[PDB]
Amino acid sequence: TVFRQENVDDYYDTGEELGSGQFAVVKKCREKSTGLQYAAKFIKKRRTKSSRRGVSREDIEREVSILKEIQHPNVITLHEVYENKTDVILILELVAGGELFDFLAEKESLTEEEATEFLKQILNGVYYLHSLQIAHFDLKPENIMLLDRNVPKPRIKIIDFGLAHKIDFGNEFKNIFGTPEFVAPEIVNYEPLGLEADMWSIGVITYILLSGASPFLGDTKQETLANVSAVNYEFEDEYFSNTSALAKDFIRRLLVKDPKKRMTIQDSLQHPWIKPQFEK
Ligand SMILES: c1ccc2cnncc2c1
Ligand SMILES: [Cl-]
Ligand SMILES: [Cl-]
Ligand SMILES: [Cl-]
Ligand SMILES: [Cl-]
Repeated sequence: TVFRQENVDDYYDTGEELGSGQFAVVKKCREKSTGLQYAAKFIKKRRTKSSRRGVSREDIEREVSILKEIQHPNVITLHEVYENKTDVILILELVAGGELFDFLAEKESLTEEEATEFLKQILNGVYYLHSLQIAHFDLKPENIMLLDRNVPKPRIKIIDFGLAHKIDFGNEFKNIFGTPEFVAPEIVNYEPLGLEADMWSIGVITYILLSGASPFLGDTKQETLANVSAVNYEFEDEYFSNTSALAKDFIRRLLVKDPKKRMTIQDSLQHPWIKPQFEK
């Protein structure tokens, strides 16, 4: 698929940088014809077929195809796509309140209601995606952004569909591997992956929201991955003494090694607590 090849600078002005990763950089921008503001994500293209630098066109097209399908309050909206010889540039909805990761870091520890207020929105977004048979595969606090961080109950959007895949056969078997602290055991073990992997990631996020601590984090990436595969975590009393037994139950039912036994997104919404990769 071909994208707009006009110079993006003829249609947008850029400003502050919003995110910077291994293969992409995001800049705030403003559309000249409307004055509306967006986030421009510049994804570096691969320059030779056999290279490891940049992102393959297949991977870029997949991300764009998924973003084009989705529209929901708890997921980012794609506005348009440009490209040139070096980059594919995604003009995405601007989410101005920053990452949930930074909100958690800057703010004192959350209450159980503050945690569930964020969590219910994440679950609604993931319910939408899974209903579409879309696995995100990179859910974590850095990939959730707040619309306005200065309200009592911030609204959020899920971002970063760089690893997302359509799961039309129940599972996929491809080169898919997220951030060590959040990946499911099936990712660590290079097994076929489905929607269940996201549910594990939600369990990790929930643990962090309630405690400020990461359940499987080791001193090295290999330790973290070994802890995940062995389901080596526990609820530390120092951090969970004020947390309800029902919150711990919710987590326990997500941090399950066998993906078939793990709660699904629909199970998570009906749960009583809610219902109303290498070192170098
Ligand atoms: C992707 C990555 C970073 C963003 C920052 N701010 N708004 C939207 C974004 C989308
Ligand atoms: Cl700007
Ligand atoms: Cl990146
Ligand atoms: Cl993104
Ligand atoms: Cl595919």
